[PDB]
Amino acid sequence: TCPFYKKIPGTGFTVDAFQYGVVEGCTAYFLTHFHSDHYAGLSKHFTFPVYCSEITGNLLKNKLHVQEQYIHPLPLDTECIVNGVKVVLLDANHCPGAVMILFYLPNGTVILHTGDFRADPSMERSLLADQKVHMLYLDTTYCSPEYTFPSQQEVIRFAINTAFEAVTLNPHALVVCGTYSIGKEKVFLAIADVLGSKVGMSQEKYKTLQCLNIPEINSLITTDMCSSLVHLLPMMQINFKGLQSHLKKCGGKYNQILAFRPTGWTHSNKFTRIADVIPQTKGNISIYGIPYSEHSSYLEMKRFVQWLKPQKIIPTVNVGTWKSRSTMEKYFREWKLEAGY
Ligand code: NI
Repeated sequence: TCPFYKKIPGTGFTVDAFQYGVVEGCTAYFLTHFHSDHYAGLSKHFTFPVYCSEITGNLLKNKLHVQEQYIHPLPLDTECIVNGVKVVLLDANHCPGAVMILFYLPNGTVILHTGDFRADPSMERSLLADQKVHMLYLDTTYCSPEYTFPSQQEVIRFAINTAFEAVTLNPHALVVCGTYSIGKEKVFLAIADVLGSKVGMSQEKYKTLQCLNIPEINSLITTDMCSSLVHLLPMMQINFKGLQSHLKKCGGKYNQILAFRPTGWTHSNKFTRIADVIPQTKGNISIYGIPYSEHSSYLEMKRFVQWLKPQKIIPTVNVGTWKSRSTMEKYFREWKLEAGY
């Protein structure tokens, strides 16, 4: 049964609620982004409207095979009328096609649903700057002060450096990057750009990327593995036995892999900076974990919420235990008392 934090009051609208069957009263099912926990349930057999971004739409049509009529894509940053309720989609700074949704209720209430987001100061000079927001449905993935991690631009620096070093030292080495969903495309796009290469990948991964409205994408990616010295592989596969396996397949064309596992937070964020990172090493295969996040750090979340001064906050992540819910409330209360709302 659909939880109350997936429903929007005073509408027939639900958000990321595709795994419960038909929801009684729901005229419209919104989808913030193409990540499987959020879309779990959709298929070709959906015959209710879906509102989402253009890019999420492309993924729906081509990867799930939903029928063009039931996909309502909306532009971003444009006031849009939807069953006689004004809504806006805003860029969520998460993965490609990910959005936050502003709902303007008939009664005068204004609700922001952040979907998954990495809060940023550019969101403070968006349309959000123009009016008061009463309710906030918030991505609380990292709502605890231990969760620090570097900027995306810092991490892309490290990466472009590591890879471009090794390749210039040994020009018969492979750069691999791990992946399992959309997100974090900048990791491999940046490395390939520095190496003068296209990124090579499976057919199913190429198919996914071809849905994302990336400019010049035909010049950046390929399904010809042999022609490419940045390869993408499944994240399950990024390990010694599975990389060995892969190093066989290339047929005596490379004598050393240099992988990257972009990850979220791990406990080695608590003691080690990004400039002082190391790989695990079993022979000629070297595996970096690098903490490229597409969610808000604690500080980023705190700043956004303290600027928004929402009258009420409804968490969407880690809501499954009483302990987590309780911890989160205490932080929300601190933030409110500090900031004077
Ligand atoms: Ni996500």
